Amino acid sequence: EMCEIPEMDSHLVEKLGQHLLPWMDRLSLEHLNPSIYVGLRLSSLQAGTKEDLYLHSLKLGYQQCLLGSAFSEDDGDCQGKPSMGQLALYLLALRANCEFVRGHKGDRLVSQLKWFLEDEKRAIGHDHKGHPHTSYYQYGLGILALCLHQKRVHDSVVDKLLYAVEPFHQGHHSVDTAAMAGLAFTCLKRSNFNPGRRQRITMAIRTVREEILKAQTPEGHFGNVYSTPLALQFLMTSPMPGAELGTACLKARVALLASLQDGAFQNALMISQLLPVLNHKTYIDLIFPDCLAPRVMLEPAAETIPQTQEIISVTLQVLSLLPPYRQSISVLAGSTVEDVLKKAHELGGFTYETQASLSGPYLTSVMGKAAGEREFWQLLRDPNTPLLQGIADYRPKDGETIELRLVSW
Ligand code: B12
Repeated sequence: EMCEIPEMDSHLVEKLGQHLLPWMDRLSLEHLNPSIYVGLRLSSLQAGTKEDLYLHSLKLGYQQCLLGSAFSEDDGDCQGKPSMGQLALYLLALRANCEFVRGHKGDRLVSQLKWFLEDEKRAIGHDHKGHPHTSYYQYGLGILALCLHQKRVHDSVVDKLLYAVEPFHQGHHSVDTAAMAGLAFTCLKRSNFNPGRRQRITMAIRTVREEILKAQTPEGHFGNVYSTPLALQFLMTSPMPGAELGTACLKARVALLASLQDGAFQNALMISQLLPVLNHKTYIDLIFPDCLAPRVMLEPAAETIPQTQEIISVTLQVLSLLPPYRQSISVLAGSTVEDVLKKAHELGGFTYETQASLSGPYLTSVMGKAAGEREFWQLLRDPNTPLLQGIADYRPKDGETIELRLVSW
């Protein structure tokens, strides 16, 4: 149809699936990723028996931790617990296996996620002035999740998502939050969930595609390379032709195909967001999913690029702190930013804290300064160009400088 990408080189898709393959074995609570599972099921690729065991661990961990305690066993956080944002994605994972939340534990989880959105609605406080504690992205994903499990939220919850769509938004992220918000609305619209806002919701969806389609860079991308998959995902639901989508969507293909054969898609989460798209599938396909639709097996990557020894110098610097820190760390070539961070800690006076996430290690504290409220520890490559990847996916080159900067958004 109108916003459609033709199929790609069968082995390029297979290449991406092979990146996911080593994750199907890290069933650790701090490595289980519902987005990966959803990724596979909606792709043209299929792991194998590993899948079912992965889903089982998801069901185990996510329920064992989010439900199962009365007066608490006198501990701080004895699992860490999945975030409510993470719970939302787990719900899509269930859908990926053609399942609805079953039993009391189902009722409990649904109830929990409805509460999260309710707190995030208080956090905003009416239709002006105030941010969610998480982000409008998880807010949109919360609404979408429950909508896929045939659970409705009150109009006052949808209201806040409706409002964020109009203005707001600066810097690449906008395009993802728009796409997510956009998808949520599609869902609601396709089942008439908030009738009192039916006409209102349709307008918003129309608002979203303008915002997104407007943000198409001359390369062909939507916002950036990593905002493109989720953008396309949303745009593959909009049924209004003319011409607009046709060429713009087909342009994105070129921009994507280029980046793809460049190795831009290293991150497991990002592969799992593109794979459905690559298979003409969206998260909206999780309303009526096809569990019998066949997918080709994935052989183990088996061979692993051995690379080559070449010791390189990378300058790590932290301004935005007490005495500014800067030290030329020496690592093996192909090392990740996290390796540079790691060597610095053991080398001298440097520390850092991370958190796990569906996206990988998230940098939270540097040199003993934990990021506050609407601030975060930005990653940058000198001069002043923010990184498109995290500490665990960016592999700096010789003589490069990395800045860890505490900005506020
Ligand atoms: C929310 C968000 C943020 C927020 C998070 C704070 C908040 N609001 O609570 C802010 C604005 C701070 C942010 C910053 C960054 N982000 Co961000 N972010 C997102 C967004 C919109 C949604 C993620 C989300 O909420 N997921 C839902 C829940 C279920 O997932 P989760 O794993 O539990 O969510 C946590 C992590 O995703 C983490 N997080 C957010 N961004 C990133 C990026 C990386 C690399 C990692 C490891 C973690 C991480 O924030 C969430 C917890 O609050 C996505 C869009 C997308 N398409 O995924 C981009 C996205 C994940 N971010 C991205 C990037 C590049 C970054 C930064 C590295 C930017 C930078 N140059 O410094 C930083 C991370 C800083 C760090 N210390 O590592 C990319 C990752 C691309 C890739 N190939 O890995 C994405 C896809 C956006 C994009 N299109 O470029 N981000």
